[PDB]
Amino acid sequence: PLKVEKFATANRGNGLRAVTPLRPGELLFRSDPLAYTVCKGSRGVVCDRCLLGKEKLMRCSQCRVAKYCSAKCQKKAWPDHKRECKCLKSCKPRYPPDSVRLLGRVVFKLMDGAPSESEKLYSFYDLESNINKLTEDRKEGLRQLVMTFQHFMREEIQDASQLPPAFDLFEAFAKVICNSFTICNAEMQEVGVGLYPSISLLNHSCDPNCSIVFNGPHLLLRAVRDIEVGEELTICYLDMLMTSEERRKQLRDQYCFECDCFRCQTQDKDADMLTGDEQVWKEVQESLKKIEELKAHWKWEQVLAMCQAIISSNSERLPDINIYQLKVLDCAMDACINLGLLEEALFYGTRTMEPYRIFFPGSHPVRGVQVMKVGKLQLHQGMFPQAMKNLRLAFDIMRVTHGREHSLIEDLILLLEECDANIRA
Ligand SMILES: O=C(Nc1ccccc1)OC[C@@H](CN1CCCCC1)OC(=O)Nc1ccccc1
Ligand SMILES: C[S@@+](CC[C@H](N)C(=O)[O-])C[C@H]1O[C@@H](n2cnc3c(N)ncnc32)[C@H](O)[C@@H]1O
Ligand SMILES: [Zn+2]
Ligand SMILES: [Zn+2]
Ligand SMILES: [Zn+2]
Repeated sequence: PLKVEKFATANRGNGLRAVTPLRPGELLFRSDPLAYTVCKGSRGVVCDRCLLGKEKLMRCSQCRVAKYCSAKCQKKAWPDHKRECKCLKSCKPRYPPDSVRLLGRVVFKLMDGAPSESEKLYSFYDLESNINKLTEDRKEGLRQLVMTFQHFMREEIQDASQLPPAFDLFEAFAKVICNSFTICNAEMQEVGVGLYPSISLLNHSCDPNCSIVFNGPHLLLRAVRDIEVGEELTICYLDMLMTSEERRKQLRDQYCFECDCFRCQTQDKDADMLTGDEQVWKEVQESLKKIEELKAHWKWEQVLAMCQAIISSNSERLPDINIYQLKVLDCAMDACINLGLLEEALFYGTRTMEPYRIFFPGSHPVRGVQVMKVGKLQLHQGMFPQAMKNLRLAFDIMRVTHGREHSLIEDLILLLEECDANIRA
């Protein structure tokens, strides 16, 4: 009972196409991960199982690496965790890269788990490796990952008899490179990485007709515009706040392809993204390397101090449509929200609104969430007509990008009903 099918494309490998016309908001596929793990920066901040941020988390007894919010989460995680637990115990004080911990979970799921529904349309065995396009530099990095894997997993995997038949570690890490999904929480904070082999049939577009969203580790795939019969389904692999040049480099380095899409041919939005003084935004782009690192580790006080030094600098400033200024405004808004500084969060949040409209066209889940945050801030401060306007805009977007199957849509409906009741009274 599916509206999509695998097919062989003319020049981008296998892909997914619609077998019937699709309309905005239509759910096309949903999947738990084949395997997933919390990311470096969120380890110890979010529960290893449900990926939610809780202040009280309990370490697993044996390895004291995995953390859980509840007995329920520890129990539901134990099948995925039992064999890596001894390895993490084996390997402390060292912690292995996310990709190595992820592939460990793949190998254990394929060795010990029932066939996974995440592989319904496409399996880990099927995934693109791009090995004949990897540079010598990439291949050397892959060889280091293999040896790191062999080290980390020695307590549980000694020889090939404990790997799937004809399982090649080098090809396996090559697949992880170009098929890994970044798992975001409801607030669009990156909290994990996973493999979803059926979803990995989707080729990329800088102007996609589909979008994915995460509800915990669970993934929803939705159409975000009208799609004709037989049309290829695409998602955007990349953050929207990137120039065509930046997209080219990342698509080359990680995915081994050159994008022929119409936005890349025309450098669509590049000029407006880079307005302001070049010397100023080069420095902000540098500072953002540390700001985003701090944010990935949830160090909100330090994020905020670094952002304020830019937003309210004594030296030259950038227009809010400059993508690097815009990223700074967004980091500062999220830090204020997490620190309970709601007046400041709203000031930064409202400044992001018009640039987000430009740079996230149509229905994009990231703009839907940003608008909902600004609406919620306005609601908590008693600005009801303005909050209502933004909450309704968020719903117009998120009914398409998130849908009834995403728990966040229920929370938005509650905010809509509360803010409406405040206006009616
Ligand atoms: O209150 C805040 N932050 C917050 C506060 C004021 C203004 C803007 C944001 O976080 C609480 C957290 C816990 N939920 C409490 C209510 C239902 C159960 C879960 O959910 C969220 O609101 N996050 C969220 C996610 C996406 C978009 C907007 C907000
Ligand atoms: C997640 S996989 C998508 C499915 C892939 N086509 C396959 O056959 O398995 C990502 C890989 O698909 C290819 N690809 C994805 N989007 C592309 C595009 N827009 N143009 C050319 N190749 C693309 C690249 O090889 C990339 O590394
Ligand atoms: Zn949990
Ligand atoms: Zn453990
Ligand atoms: Zn493109």
